[PDB]
Amino acid sequence: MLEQPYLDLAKKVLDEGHFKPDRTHTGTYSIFGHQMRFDLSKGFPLLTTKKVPFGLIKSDLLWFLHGDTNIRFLLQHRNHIWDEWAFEKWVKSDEYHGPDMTDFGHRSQKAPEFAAVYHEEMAKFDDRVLHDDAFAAKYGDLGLVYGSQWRAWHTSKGDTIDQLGDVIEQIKTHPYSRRLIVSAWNPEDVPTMALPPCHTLYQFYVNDGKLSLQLYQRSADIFLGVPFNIASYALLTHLVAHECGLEVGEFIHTFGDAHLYVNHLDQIKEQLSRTPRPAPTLQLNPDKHDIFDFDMKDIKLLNYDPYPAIKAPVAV
Amino acid sequence: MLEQPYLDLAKKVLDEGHFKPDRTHTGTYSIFGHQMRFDLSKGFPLLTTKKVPFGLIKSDLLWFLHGDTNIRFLLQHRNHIWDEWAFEKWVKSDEYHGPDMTDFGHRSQKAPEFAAVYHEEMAKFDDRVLHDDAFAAKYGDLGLVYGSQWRAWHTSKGDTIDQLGDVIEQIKTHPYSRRLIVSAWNPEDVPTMALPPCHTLYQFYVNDGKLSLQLYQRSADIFLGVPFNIASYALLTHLVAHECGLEVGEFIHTFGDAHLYVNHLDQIKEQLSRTPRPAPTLQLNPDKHDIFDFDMKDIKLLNYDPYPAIKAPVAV
Ligand SMILES: O=c1ccn([C@H]2C[C@H](O)[C@@H](COP(=O)(O)O)O2)c(=O)[nH]1
Ligand SMILES: O=c1ccn([C@H]2C[C@H](O)[C@@H](COP(=O)(O)O)O2)c(=O)[nH]1
Repeated sequence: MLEQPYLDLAKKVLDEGHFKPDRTHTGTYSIFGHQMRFDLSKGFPLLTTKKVPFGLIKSDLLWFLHGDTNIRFLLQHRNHIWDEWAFEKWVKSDEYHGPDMTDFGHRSQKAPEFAAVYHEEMAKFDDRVLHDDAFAAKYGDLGLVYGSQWRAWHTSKGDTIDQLGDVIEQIKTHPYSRRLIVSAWNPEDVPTMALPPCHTLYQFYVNDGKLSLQLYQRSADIFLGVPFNIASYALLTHLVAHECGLEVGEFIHTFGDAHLYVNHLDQIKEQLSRTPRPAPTLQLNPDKHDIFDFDMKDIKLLNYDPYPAIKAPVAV
Repeated sequence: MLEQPYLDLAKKVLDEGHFKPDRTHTGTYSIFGHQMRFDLSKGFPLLTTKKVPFGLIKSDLLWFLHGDTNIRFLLQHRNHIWDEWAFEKWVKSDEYHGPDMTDFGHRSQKAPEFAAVYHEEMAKFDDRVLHDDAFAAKYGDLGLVYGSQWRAWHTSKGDTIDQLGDVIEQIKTHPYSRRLIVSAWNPEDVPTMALPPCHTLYQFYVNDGKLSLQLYQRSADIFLGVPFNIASYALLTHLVAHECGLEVGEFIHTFGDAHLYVNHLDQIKEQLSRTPRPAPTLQLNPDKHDIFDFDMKDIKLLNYDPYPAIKAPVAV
């Protein structure tokens, strides 16, 4: 069924993860080196065994495809994956005139009063952001995130390159290139960096009329992180093909450190008792074409029937 | 036996390679997406079924480890993998005052007189290079190759970063980082580039006392190219560990386009009738330690017993 390589990747960490400690002094059961693949013409690998919400992956990926490094598009779009790292800057910079909040994040889902106050100090931030444009401009621009990694690779000769888009022209004009790669690792910057990016690299390959893509993820959270990343790069692979008049083929997902967090071995075991239901389909509306012009109405999903959702402490 | 994942990767392309055309209008039987691994503590995966020469991998890798972009070290070292791309520049630039040579490469192993003349026009180049230092400086410096990709990532703020070395300090000081990655893809430059590099990215990971490394190769030649690349990154993995007082673990080799060239399906079939003999061992001399200080005497191999060598037309 399309998501069996996933439960199968979860199994195996449990069963041969050696403990790795990590940045956030929680635990990881870990493996290194895993590649798995999904045939995107049999369905769409949004998991059926654990609800994952696709409106959230859609606003999210699309932000990247527009060049955008600003959370306004996101809040407008009811999205907040990204919320907390702009907040982070705010809550320091001279204007944070208010209260506790510095740290939030932990003292939040393990205490004190921080649950409430803080969620409000965030919201207020988010409401100033969604209108006070001078603010939005200086505290909601995350600067270096996938959208400008992909479309404005700051050169060394004062300019911006549009890797992804550049790459999409090589697909049209010579689709058999062994080198369609978009990178999102900049060695100048990962020192000064907040989360240096996961999906380090990707490559497309066309053959027999089908596009395929391979992702390399330097670090992966089997419970919380991977459910959603498999869907960002499958949607990207559907997206790039419908623009080049290409028929879809498969997504391959490689992983350096793949790991399960210690506070997740119960919750994982819960989905593991489940049975895959048939995977949904996608419909990507035919008329429109500059992929940079897709907008959330243009990507619709059919027949998604998942098992109810599971909860996790974020561990970090 | 240690190299069975290799014959096994060769098999499978033959048997499910769909034809891909390529830059050099020869053919490829191709697959996309393959990951394979080698446990570096059972032996050293220098193939036993096809002689591969390790003095050539040694001078070669070591050049990279010194920062070096100059062929002098190589010619001194009897190496010439690299020869022909500096030649390439020579044979144009105003001073090429002499003859035919422009193209060489094809009219060479398929005609005319080009076999001889040209091999001499190369040598002469190589003898001017190995003494006339002003020349060596301007026609034997390849500029952007692994040695400066890894140790002088030209920043955008006029300077040089030493990725590899930088990364080797994070191994000592926090060996459990999910992010020890050295990249060798620069989006500014792959436009203006000769062979944009293959081994796009690599990552280390230590755990239980062992270092491991994963390579991502955007493009791979199963007959001619991979035999030697598996040995560059295994030697690197032995090299980085003996410097951090680390015990070795395994090498993983991922591949975007893995392919077999059409002029290679006989020669491949030849090794395929063979049987692996026990894989050799390495000895990396104990006293010395700045890995940047290893020199070819310091890395010795034990008991290498291979099947005689096989010939290939280079196809490109
Ligand atoms: O898109 C994402 C973002 C983060 N993570 C996970 C990976 C690690 O578990 C953690 C990042 O920690 P480092 O890998 O940066 O050390 O968050 C993912 O799985 N996918
Ligand atoms: O270290 C190397 C260098 C080159 N190649 C092969 C890969 C391709 O067959 C060809 C390069 O062609 P492109 O991938 O650049 O198109 O040479 C390798 O296998 N390993």
